[PDB]
Amino acid sequence: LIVPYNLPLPGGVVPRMLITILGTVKPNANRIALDFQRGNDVAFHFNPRFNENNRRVIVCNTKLDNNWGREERQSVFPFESGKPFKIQVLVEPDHFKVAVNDAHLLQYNHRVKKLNEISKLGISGDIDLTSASYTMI
Ligand SMILES: CO[C@@H]1O[C@H](CO)[C@H](O)[C@H](NC(=O)c2ccc(C)cc2)[C@@H]1OC(=O)c1ccc(C)cc1
Ligand SMILES: [Cl-]
Repeated sequence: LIVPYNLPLPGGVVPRMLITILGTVKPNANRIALDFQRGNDVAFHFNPRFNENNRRVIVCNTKLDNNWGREERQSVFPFESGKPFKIQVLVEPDHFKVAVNDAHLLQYNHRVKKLNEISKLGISGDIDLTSASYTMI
């Protein structure tokens, strides 16, 4: 698939929706981003950074009216330059739950509460994208 890729989420997200993203990280990757969008707002930004001051970190945040909020940072970093990955995002009633390569990574409490209005997922960054899909579990 071509990156950046936009995956419509018809009628928005709902609990029990599972989004699965398969791809490969490019060699010498700098960043990956998943952006769950509510119009111009970003309800959930998931941003692995491969070199922030010589550290690897995942930054999560929300953008409202063009302003970024308080960052949530995770130092557990399961991505590897050059290697295939699987990201799964499970929507639960009170948070997005993220697993990478079948291991739980993090949860992100819902800041944007109109879940039905979060109707697009943007996938961008230094990856080759193989598949992006959703199902109900
Ligand atoms: C305070 O910096 C911001 O933090 C926000 C989260 O709080 C977003 O991540 C913004 N990123 C973005 O808008 C953004 C755009 C495109 C992609 C692919 C990812 C993130 C932006 O990050 C950056 O400017 C930035 C610069 C270099 C690296 C390596 C990572 C982040
Ligand atoms: Cl809201």
